[PDB]
Amino acid sequence: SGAIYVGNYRVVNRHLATHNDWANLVWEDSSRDLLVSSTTAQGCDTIARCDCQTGVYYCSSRRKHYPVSFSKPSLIFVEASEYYPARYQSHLMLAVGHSEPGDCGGILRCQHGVVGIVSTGGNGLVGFADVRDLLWLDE
Ligand SMILES: COc1ccncc1CC(=O)N1C[C@@H](C(N)=O)C[C@@H]2CCCC[C@H]21
Ligand SMILES: [Zn+2]
Repeated sequence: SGAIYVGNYRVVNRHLATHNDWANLVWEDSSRDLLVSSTTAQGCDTIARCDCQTGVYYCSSRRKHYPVSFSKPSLIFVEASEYYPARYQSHLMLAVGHSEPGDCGGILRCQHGVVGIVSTGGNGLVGFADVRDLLWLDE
């Protein structure tokens, strides 16, 4: 679990969005596993606007932060699951690191701010849904 709170927006993994997120829907994209809902309170987070390929992410299954080198956002194949058919997930960044399904929502940060959230992984890999291209989150 986890979310980004920026301005009057809440960014979550689309597969973990609650009934309240869908009732306050701003935007969603199944191909990116992202959903953004509106909030009444002002958020605590800053979004990175950069091309960093290193950063640190929070891993709830280890209660620890880990440093990572990750690939640029791209289209990556993800197997079918209970929430999605087998498909290419877009705007995904991979790195070598530990992750389990419940780690989705952990934040990846660089020196500039929030880069994305954990969305996929397996076998010593961790994948992050990028949010740096969503310029409208800042306004
Ligand atoms: C952090 O996730 C890990 C990590 C390790 N092994 C597995 C996973 C879990 C994983 O990759 N997926 C794919 C995800 C997606 N973006 O399509 C969402 C799915 C929700 C239902 C369980 C399967 C999940
Ligand atoms: Zn950066």
